[PDB]
Amino acid sequence: TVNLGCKLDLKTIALRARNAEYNPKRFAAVIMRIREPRTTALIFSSGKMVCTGAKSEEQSRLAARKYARVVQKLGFPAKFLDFKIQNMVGSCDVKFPIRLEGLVLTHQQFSSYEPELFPGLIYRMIKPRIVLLIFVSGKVVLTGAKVRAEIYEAFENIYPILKGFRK
DNA sequence: CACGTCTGCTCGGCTCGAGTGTTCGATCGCGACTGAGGACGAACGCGCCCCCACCCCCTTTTATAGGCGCCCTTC
Repeated sequence: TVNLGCKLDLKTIALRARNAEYNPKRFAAVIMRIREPRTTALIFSSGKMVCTGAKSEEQSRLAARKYARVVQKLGFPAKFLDFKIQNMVGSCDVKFPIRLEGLVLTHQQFSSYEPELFPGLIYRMIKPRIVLLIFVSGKVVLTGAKVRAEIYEAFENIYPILKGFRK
């Protein structure tokens, strides 16, 4: 997220902008999307904006600055204030099938495998407090992170266990 | 002025109305044994409306995947 520091007129924005859309009857924020690092932003009337989609923190800082740029170019007193990363998402694969019934058995306290509902196992780490999604093919997705190290650490913890249930 | 007669006032007798109290239909309240031989559950219960306080839901991005609805195509 980032705060622009001033109030704006989203309808004018919607009118001016070329890569945006606005619908008060649907949602309050105006939606913008740029090809740079290919991203999307949520701009509030309050002066707050949210930026998602970047594949690195520098490019997200880059994209947000680019958004602040087009807002300036509209004639508005944009300010790059209070920039902060709120979440990071990662994934990887291990290339082998795995034992999930066992994993949920041996980690009952954390796991919440629901094969009926969502196909993969939901694992809630409490180290760098991270949420993982593990699938039978071996693919793994991670979220809840604030820095890359938490992903490597959370994965560094889970990888031996997973190899240990290899089929 | 004196005596007799007519008219008006007072004492007494009578009528009427209010007051006090009896009779009688009507309503209401209370009581009615012994013991067999057990047999196990049934559920809620002015409601609605206003105020208000707090927490949920809508959107977007992405890899990941079993599930599934729509529709095009073929039999």
